Amino acid sequence: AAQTNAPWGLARISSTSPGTSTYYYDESAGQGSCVYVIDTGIEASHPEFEGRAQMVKTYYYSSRDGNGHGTHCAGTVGSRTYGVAKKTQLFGVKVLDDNGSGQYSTIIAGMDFVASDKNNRNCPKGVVASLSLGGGYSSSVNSAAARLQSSGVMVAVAAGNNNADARNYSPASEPSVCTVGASDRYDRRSSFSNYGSVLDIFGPGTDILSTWIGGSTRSISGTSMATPHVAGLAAYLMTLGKTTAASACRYIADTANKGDLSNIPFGTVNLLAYNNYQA
Ligand SMILES: [Ca+2]
Ligand SMILES: [Ca+2]
Repeated sequence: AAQTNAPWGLARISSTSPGTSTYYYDESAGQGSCVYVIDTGIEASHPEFEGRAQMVKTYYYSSRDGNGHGTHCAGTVGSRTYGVAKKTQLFGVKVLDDNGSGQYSTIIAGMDFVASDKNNRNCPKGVVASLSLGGGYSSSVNSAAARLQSSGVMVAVAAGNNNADARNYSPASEPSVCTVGASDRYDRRSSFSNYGSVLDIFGPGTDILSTWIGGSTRSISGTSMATPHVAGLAAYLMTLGKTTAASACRYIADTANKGDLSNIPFGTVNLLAYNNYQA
């Protein structure tokens, strides 16, 4: 399949080179996989989700995404137009309030929730969780992310937007999950992207167009935008049977475009998520 005039990030994950415009992907498109978007919620009614999104848990008064961030991330995972894995099932877990903030205890609880809830869902091709969030280092947040991964969920987390080593942020610094840096359309590390030895992979994160609340769309930037590209890619690859939740991060790294990025500090991987699609 080919989506013409796709958002640059989708084009980039299906090309060995920057600057293309078509997103090439196998039509299976993540069908049969599930992605939990642990964030400010998902506006599931957005037409771009085609009924494939639903809220499954909120830690606040409402499950509505009153912010937009979670809806944006969800759209990069799995919306029709903006999504990597266009046929995946999306499940929203609202751990962040409508200002985009959440206490660590709530974020942990939301991770534990996913680890259990997945057992109640039909996800024959496997389960991914996308965590476009983080704060300062917390062993308890890291341990929650590790548990979620151990439970059989492909966990992708944002590296953070501090232009610093991700070792000082969580859950970015948890080794066992897939920690995602951000790049821009010119294959530079995004100016805000964290870096460091704990990064596993980069994905497109600067000026990413996706869904927004009120049935709208907008372009925003962050490691939060790179993370759902990787989460979506994992779902896509899992549907194709090329990898499993436990191994998807390493598979993505092994099959990534290598050395294409600039302003990568020594010691940080130079790997950009790539679907290796061949018609
Ligand atoms: Ca290249
Ligand atoms: Ca890792």
